[PDB]
Amino acid sequence: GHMKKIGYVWDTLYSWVDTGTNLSKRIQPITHHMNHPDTKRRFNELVMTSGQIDFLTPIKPYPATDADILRVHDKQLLDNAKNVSNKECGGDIGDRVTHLGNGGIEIAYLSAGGAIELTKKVISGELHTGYALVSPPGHHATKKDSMGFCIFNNTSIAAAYAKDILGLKRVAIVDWDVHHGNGTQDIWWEDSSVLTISIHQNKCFPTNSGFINERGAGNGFGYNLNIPLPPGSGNGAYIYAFEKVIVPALKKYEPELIIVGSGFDASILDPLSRMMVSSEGFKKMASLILEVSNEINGGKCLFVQEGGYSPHYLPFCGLAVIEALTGMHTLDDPLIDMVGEMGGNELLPHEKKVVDECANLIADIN
Amino acid sequence: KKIGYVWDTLYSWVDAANLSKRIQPITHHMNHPDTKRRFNELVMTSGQIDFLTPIKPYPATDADILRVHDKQLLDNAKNGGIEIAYLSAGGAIELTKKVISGELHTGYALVSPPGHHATKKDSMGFCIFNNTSIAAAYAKDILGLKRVAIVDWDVHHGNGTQDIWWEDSSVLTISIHQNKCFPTNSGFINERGAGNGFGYNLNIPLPPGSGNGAYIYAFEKVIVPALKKYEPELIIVGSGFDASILDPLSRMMVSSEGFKKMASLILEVSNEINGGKCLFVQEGGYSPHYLPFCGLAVIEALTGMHTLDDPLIDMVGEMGGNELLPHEKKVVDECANLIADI
Amino acid sequence: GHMKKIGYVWDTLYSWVDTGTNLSKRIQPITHHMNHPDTKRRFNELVMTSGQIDFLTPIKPYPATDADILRVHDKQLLDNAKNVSNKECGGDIGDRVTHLGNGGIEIAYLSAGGAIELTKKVISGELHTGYALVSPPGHHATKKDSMGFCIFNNTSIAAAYAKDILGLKRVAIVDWDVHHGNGTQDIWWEDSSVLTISIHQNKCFPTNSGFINERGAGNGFGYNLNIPLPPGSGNGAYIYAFEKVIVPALKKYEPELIIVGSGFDASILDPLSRMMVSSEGFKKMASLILEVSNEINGGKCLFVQEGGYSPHYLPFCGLAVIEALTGMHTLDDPLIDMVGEMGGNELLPHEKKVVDECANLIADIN
Amino acid sequence: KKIGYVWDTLYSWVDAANLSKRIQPITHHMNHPDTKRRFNELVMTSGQIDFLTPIKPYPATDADILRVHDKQLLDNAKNGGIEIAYLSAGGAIELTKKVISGELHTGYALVSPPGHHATKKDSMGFCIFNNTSIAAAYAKDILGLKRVAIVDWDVHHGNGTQDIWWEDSSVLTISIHQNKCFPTNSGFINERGAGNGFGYNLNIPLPPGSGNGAYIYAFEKVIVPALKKYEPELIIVGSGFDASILDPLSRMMVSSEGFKKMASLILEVSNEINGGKCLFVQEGGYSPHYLPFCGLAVIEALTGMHTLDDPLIDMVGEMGGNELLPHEKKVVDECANLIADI
Ligand SMILES: O=C(CCCCCCNC(=O)c1cnc(N(c2ccccc2)c2ccccc2Cl)nc1)NO
Ligand SMILES: O=C(CCCCCCNC(=O)c1cnc(N(c2ccccc2)c2ccccc2Cl)nc1)NO
Ligand SMILES: O=C(CCCCCCNC(=O)c1cnc(N(c2ccccc2)c2ccccc2Cl)nc1)NO
Ligand SMILES: O=C(CCCCCCNC(=O)c1cnc(N(c2ccccc2)c2ccccc2Cl)nc1)NO
Ligand SMILES: [K+]
Ligand SMILES: [K+]
Ligand SMILES: [K+]
Ligand SMILES: [K+]
Ligand SMILES: [K+]
Ligand SMILES: [K+]
Ligand SMILES: [K+]
Ligand SMILES: [K+]
Ligand SMILES: [Zn+2]
Ligand SMILES: [Zn+2]
Ligand SMILES: [Zn+2]
Ligand SMILES: [Zn+2]
Repeated sequence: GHMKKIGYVWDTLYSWVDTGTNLSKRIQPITHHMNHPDTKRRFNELVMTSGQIDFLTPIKPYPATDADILRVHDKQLLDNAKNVSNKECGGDIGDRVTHLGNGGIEIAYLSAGGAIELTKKVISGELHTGYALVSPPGHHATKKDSMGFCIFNNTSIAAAYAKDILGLKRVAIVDWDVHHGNGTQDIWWEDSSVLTISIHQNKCFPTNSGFINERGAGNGFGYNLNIPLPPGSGNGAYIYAFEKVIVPALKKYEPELIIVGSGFDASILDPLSRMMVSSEGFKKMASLILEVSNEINGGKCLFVQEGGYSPHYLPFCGLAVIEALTGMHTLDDPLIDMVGEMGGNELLPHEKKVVDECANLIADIN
Repeated sequence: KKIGYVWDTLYSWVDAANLSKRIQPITHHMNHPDTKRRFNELVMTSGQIDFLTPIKPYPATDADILRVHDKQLLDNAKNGGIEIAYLSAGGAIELTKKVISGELHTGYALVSPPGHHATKKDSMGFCIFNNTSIAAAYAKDILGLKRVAIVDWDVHHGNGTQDIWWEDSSVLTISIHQNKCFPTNSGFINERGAGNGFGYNLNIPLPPGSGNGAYIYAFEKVIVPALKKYEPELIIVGSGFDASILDPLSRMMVSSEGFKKMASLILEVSNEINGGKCLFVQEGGYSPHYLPFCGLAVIEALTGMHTLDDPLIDMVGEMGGNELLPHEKKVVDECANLIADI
Repeated sequence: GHMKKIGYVWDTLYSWVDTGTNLSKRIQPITHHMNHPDTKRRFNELVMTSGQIDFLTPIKPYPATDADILRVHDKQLLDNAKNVSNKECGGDIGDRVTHLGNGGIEIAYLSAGGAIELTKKVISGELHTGYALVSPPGHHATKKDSMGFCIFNNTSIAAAYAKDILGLKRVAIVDWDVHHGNGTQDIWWEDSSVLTISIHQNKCFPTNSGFINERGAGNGFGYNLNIPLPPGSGNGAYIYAFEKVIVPALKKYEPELIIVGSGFDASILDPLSRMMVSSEGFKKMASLILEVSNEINGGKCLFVQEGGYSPHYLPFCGLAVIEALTGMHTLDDPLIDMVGEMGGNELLPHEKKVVDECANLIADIN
Repeated sequence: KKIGYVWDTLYSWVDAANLSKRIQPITHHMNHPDTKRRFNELVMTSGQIDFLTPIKPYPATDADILRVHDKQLLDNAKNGGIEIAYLSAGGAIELTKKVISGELHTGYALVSPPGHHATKKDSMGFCIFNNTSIAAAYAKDILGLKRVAIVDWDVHHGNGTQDIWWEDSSVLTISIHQNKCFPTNSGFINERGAGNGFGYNLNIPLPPGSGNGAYIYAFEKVIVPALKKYEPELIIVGSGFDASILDPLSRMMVSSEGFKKMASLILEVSNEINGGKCLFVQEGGYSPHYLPFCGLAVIEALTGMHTLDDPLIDMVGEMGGNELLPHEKKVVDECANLIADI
């Protein structure tokens, strides 16, 4: 065709996750929980009211199959999710914060399936790139456990699909959610065929992983790369890490597909991090990935929603990425003049030191 | 025996979107009363209330407000939520009266709306009247005190308090805050007062990402020695909890144990230099999950009764902020050089 | 064409109304206001997740023009709405409960425009019928005043459009929101070219109108018909009123178009009425209108959202109407077995008496 | 002088969607604590608290619960919100103790969770333990009373209370409710007790749409003469406000003035026949806007202090329900024939 085609995966069901649920400890009940669907729903609704949807190609998600999940997760993980989802009131699963409503496994299948649908249509050439605004998120789900709001690891399920079904030999997952993608790291730990990169706040969540000396094992040694930035890092540190480490690592690896785990909890207003990224930072991060993807594999890249918890500001951070994909700047970030003066734009010595240490790991990528 | 606690149901009755900019309306606004209400409710369900002396607030008068604010500010406020603003400032006065008189040793005034951004001329940043400056002016003008210290550990800069006492050495104003957080263009170390007040305003603008390590170091290296140097007859703490590791309106990493130690250091120096005449007045804070435990930790520092554990203690202890970083210590040491002019 | 075409008008902006805002009276502030967008948004989202959207033809609304509004409202009403919408914080307008956010007049134009778009496509034959899930509502807006959450009178603006632009000579507006359509009654009070029918709880809102002896004036005498049912009426009274009064009145009048003002606040769970209609009642009401429309004007009818305040049950009441239009029963009402035993299904003597008095007014319709 | 008021912060700390049925999750559930919390807060900001005697609740014991409930119910409840259920029943006991002893004349226990649907065997309808039946059993077994009356004007049928005292004439159980509202299959006039209890359960199932007219007529024609006939030594009122004109869980039209008159009629007959020994225990109610004014109206009936107007008085006065309709009066007159067997 002769149309610029940027895919957008959304489904009302992604906003229907049951995020509902100690007195002895005098922990008073919360009604509006941290992972409430409002935050990501406001992002979807801004895509629509900003007019960006007029430049996007809506892509209907279809459920991932059990076989799609079993490519990267244990049968026990899947059996546990089916069991909890079948309970009359649903329940928690994996850890103390991850919850399934009754029947909620359907949304988890559809979230993974949305990442697969975007992957299929990008690899086929039907779409140049796109954004999958899926819920629930994925990157903390390991081979063995759901956790951290993540039932199934959507980006890893997409990468395995691209490998097994679409013939790809090298995939890179670049995770810029502010928390460590420990699930993705675990799944591909011993596998050089998926380069796994996580940039995150050092020791944020999980508090015990994401360190720079977690580099893979066996055939996978050197094919996991963690960038654990200090609290308070903003656009300066993030853009420097993308230009000094992530882009050069991708060029060295030559992935046939780049899957971005796109969270916005590194934003300056997110409660679940101390990072200071603005919408302008996220726009640049997205643009750097699109550019290096065009350079090394003909633009085969796509973005899949992970975390983010600011209902005020996440919609504008997500829109900035969308506008980087469409080339259409239709709406201004209304916080930019206040957030820009708050700090984070300048690269600090301690931030630069971490990134430069991470840069030394690129030599072991082949 | 006598720790005062100022609360009133009306403090929880406090009552910007733009469609052309596609800013979708928010139902639950940032300063919603739930967060401070959950603090009060934890004071009761924890049993801490059994060690506190409840203190009824009474409305501050127009003359109370006009000791520090211009008529134009008060007329703007009048031209019916002003009732709660009066009662908030009135609660700070009530606690101040009862500490100075000797009825109470110390106490906490969980008031709303907050105060430290209100300057002589303008209300701003959720603040109608400057509660702590109104209580200090009352202590000076009605109760006869010559020197008051206001120590503001809300994570934002106390620009209102700085402005009110800018040219006045009879109120030492100290603000520790995240550099450039709010307001974005104030709170720098070179803002030191003017005239007779030169040297009697002290800003500690810590970098984003600072935690217990930087905060405790700042208190032991700067704030406590500044207080010893100044010899205040009363210490009023502007106690916000928005430096907490979960607060959306800052990037700092203070834990409930950090706020406890911060309160302890103030009580300890007060006990040593002015008979323990100190009190704590609520400023900001926006984490419904975590602010109640930060506030309780300060209460427990006043009552000496540890009745409840912070459920996050193991979590945040592994997240960092507890080590003093070199960039943090350099800012603090710079500020410490300013004490020689007090 | 050879496709069954049932239109569905929705726009994200309809869920963006600012429903935000006394201490002396010790009236404690409410955070989640009565007219919060959640209720009607849950109806839109159930249209999507129930699969009903697959049988619907999405119709994009376009803004009504000032001229469309000025066909039925005073210039002062429109000037007031523009003034309030322009204020930095918006403000109340008309009465003490009707609120505009900053820029909120755009949603009011788009709500009226959605009713116009459905009217155009039904009259043209592009659609057989359809449902416009617009917000804000319309039926309390008079010639002179916005009120009762209603900025502009959407169904009257649509009827006037159909008359002035599309050539129609007779239109009927049938209003089954549980409150009296006093705005619609006022606009067409002296006009026999729009038959205005309101069925509502007697004395609910406005408390001082909706009575059976309000029948129009002048050329309009006998061309306004109020059915003020007693509190506690349910399916029995409503279906009887539709079969004994509303359907015969429409047959006598022979409208070229039937516009339904479709509220669901007569439902058994709505806080703003004491009525007991179930989803099955609303399904029958819709079906009776579709049937009489097919009999007398070739199916030229359409439904436009008015009120409703139960987030639990309004989605299932609205879906029941949607399913009556599509012919596709894809989802069960999960309350039907409990609501059905609660009363309201039986026609009571006092309910029948009111309806029969209303039936005597049909003789004056020509 | 002595009107008791039972409240505890924990009563406001009380902590169904199905995706295959496309029932979208609800965040703010029907029994959210805001509604009853707003009632408590209006008691304070209205100044009514200044005329009340605060009464601290204490936990009801297992033996308190087992006077009316089976072990299987209590074991199901145990197998940590049960703490609040204990404290709710305990608050009803505390008020009962203090009324019977003479320390207080009357009072209101604003407890949560509610109680009247809990039968001997099963918790249900938001009710864990039957608070009013636990207080009546305490009054009988511990305090020696021979006759108790429980008058339940929550809009739903008190099936739990009916079940507990079904075969017992020593507790006269009266429920006025919307016919077939909840549970949908109980509350009919032919449910009159069994055995020694035959004639000592009295249901008044009013039709949907009933308002002040039917409710006041029912109280003057049935409930008050039933109480005079029975001569209770204590009157316990199960006070719900879900018959209010704005409640989503009923179709009745009672206003705040209707609840005031209802409370007044009970206090008046109590003052005449058992020394005023009556008390009021919170049951249901779901209108955050209007329930606080309905509850305050009952408080004002106990204290005799009208400090605040109902902001809806003019609105609802024009909405009807105030006239007694023929279908309503026929139900009431039918129920009145049942008094001859008390
Ligand atoms: O974006 C992501 C997200 C990864 C997962 C991050 C985990 C987020 N934690 C929560 O939501 C959370 C965890 N505990 C709690 N309470 C809690 C904490 C400790 C013990 C018991 C409860 C809590 C609950 C109610 C009130 C107050 C509190 Cl303290 N409340 C919320 N990954 O990429
Ligand atoms: O603790 C303290 C606090 C002092 C005060 C700090 C300022 C707090 N700002 C807000 O609450 C605030 C400011 N704008 C906004 N929106 C906003 C931003 C830019 C333009 C227009 C509106 C906003 C509103 C609705 C939805 C989304 C957004 Cl973005 N929303 C919230 N001092 O000690
Ligand atoms: O569907 C429709 C809807 C027609 C319009 C129906 C009007 C609906 N009234 C409200 O929303 C409303 C009206 N007053 C009030 N408070 C109120 C009542 C009287 C005086 C002052 C305020 C109120 C506010 C907060 C807390 C408690 C209360 Cl009492 N609170 C809500 N038409 O078809
Ligand atoms: O005051 C009293 C009260 C006594 C108890 C009366 C019963 C109260 N029912 C509920 O709260 C209730 C019951 N089901 C439901 N959903 C429901 C209905 C049918 C099937 C499954 C769920 C529901 C849940 C979420 C969203 C939408 C819906 Cl429809 N949602 C709420 N007694 O004195
Ligand atoms: K790997
Ligand atoms: K990451
Ligand atoms: K000074
Ligand atoms: K400060
Ligand atoms: K007419
Ligand atoms: K109507
Ligand atoms: K009995
Ligand atoms: K009852
Ligand atoms: Zn994250
Ligand atoms: Zn602050
Ligand atoms: Zn209505
Ligand atoms: Zn009830």
